[PDB]
Amino acid sequence: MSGPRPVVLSGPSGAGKSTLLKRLLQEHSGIFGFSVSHTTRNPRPGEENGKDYYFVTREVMQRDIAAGDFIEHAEFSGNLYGTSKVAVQAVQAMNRICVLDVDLQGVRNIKATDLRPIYISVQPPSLHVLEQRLRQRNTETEESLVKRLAAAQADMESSKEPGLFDVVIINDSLDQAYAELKEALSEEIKKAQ
Ligand SMILES: Nc1nc2c(ncn2[C@@H]2O[C@H](COP(=O)(O)O)[C@@H](O)[C@H]2O)c(=O)[nH]1
Ligand SMILES: [K+]
Repeated sequence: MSGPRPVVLSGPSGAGKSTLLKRLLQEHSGIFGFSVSHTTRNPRPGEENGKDYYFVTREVMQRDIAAGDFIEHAEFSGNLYGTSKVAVQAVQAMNRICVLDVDLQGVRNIKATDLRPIYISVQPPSLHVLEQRLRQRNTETEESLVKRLAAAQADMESSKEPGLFDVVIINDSLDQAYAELKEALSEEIKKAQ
């Protein structure tokens, strides 16, 4: 619909997509806006309601799902996540480029919509490096960690699927990965300016 072409980032959680989006929204806040997803998982230290996520209960999400409030939703490692219609509309109303981060299920969901995004996957240099990065903040139970590593492996395997992602970025250095994110969006950034 109306507004510039949206941007969908995916890849394993913890491998860089969220940090890179945060950096992009700091540097180019006049050009981009972030879609604030709903989730039923608990907040981590430093996360902010209405900025990182809308943190709601399952009961509340289910009411909103039943009302048709969501573009897409997914179950991931025991919790529910989703992109509300209003989250994307808020950015489009600002005439900004909407940026989203979602899992592989979300990528497939959005492929079936009319949003016509560019799709960028952000990969860790290895599963081993991802696991080390995750165990630093150590926000997950062991059961969740197991589900998350399984999902990360599936994600990496699918990143090379023909036609799925427009660009696949390997995040060995955040400065380098961030340059490559802007590279993929350079025409859109120039036009917005
Ligand atoms: N499909 C979908 N996935 C989401 C959404 N919001 C977050 N996720 C994904 O859920 C996974 C877990 O996120 P985390 O719990 O680590 O913040 C990540 O891949 C993240 O991008 C959403 O609105 N829809
Ligand atoms: K999100």
